[PDB]
Amino acid sequence: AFSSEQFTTKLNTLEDSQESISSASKWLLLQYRDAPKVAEMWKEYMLRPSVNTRRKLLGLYLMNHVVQQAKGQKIIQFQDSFGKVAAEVLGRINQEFPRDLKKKLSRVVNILKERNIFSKQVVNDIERSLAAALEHH
Repeated sequence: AFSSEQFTTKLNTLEDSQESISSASKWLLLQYRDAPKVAEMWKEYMLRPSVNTRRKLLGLYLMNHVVQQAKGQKIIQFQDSFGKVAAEVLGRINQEFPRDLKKKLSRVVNILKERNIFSKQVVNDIERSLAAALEHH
């Protein structure tokens, strides 16, 4: 519904900075209407080869800060949108991510339990996603 070029151009130029996350987060906060749109693009974007680990790590923090804020604006479409693709993206990047980043992300996944963003239905999906990568054979 919105200019996907912006979200993409920004995500591709996303850097690891406290101000950067907020800079983009603020823009996404005004995309409450593009709940499914942003989730679809973000997901398909995070599940792409071009996107590296760094880009992914940052994206997670961006969507995380945005969604968490949604609760303050009485928004649920964001949780269901980013949540339905969270178990997939997170589980896809968690397996591709190194043992080092695994901890950085693992600690982030728990944060969701504190803010109570997604429900047990979604959380149960994320865990299962990792369980699959846990086995090599």
